Amino acid sequence: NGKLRQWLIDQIDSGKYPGLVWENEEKSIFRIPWKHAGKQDYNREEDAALFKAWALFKGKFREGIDKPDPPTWKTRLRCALNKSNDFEELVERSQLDISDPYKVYRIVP
Amino acid sequence: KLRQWLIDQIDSGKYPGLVWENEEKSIFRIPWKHAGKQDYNREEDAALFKAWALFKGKFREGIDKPDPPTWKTRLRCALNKSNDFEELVERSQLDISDPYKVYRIVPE
DNA sequence: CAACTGATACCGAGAAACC
DNA sequence: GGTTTCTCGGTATCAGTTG
Repeated sequence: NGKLRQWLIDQIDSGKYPGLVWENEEKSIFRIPWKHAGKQDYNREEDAALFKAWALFKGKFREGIDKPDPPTWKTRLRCALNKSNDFEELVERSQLDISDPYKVYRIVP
Repeated sequence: KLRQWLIDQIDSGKYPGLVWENEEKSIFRIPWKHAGKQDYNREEDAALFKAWALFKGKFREGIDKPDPPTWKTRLRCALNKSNDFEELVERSQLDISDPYKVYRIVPE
């Protein structure tokens, strides 16, 4: 019934979203971009693409029918990451105060 | 069946918001509020979930710890899973203060 | 006031569980 | 064979903070 682990793994492996990059060869720690939507370094298309992808994969957002709202997509992906036991962030490696802000996550068996 | 239990609950008039929509006593409203933290009293009908927990013995008053959330869970699942109740989803009102959803009892 | 956030409440859909 | 309750994997809100 789980659909987040495989989806995220395929998303990183696709190499489609810049920033979504494996940090080791063992496929168990990965970086995920995390930029504020209000800042000037923010690009609506690139930085909000993964959250929108998760939103429309699970069928929450339907392009053309629903009014878009990237903040809620970000919150969906965030809450799914905190809640699911398959991912846990390494908060010491997650630098959220640089020109690029990212988050480091680690996968369990 | 919870059909007769809930019919008696609406008929009792004890629960605010638990009221029939018609004279035939077939369609009714049930309040549906989101709780706070320990704030389960904003829910106009938390006593209904308490009463369901007491009826099936899922909570012994003074012997078990109160858990309003799973009481509400139990009530909602038993409602939408029962063939005796159909939701009038085109009538339910979750977007308003004093929020409620409308159900219809079916004879069989 | 947008955007964001951890913690808690919530939800549907089976899978037991019970009568 | 027929009515509820238990699990699970996420989702949405509570009650705020950040910028």
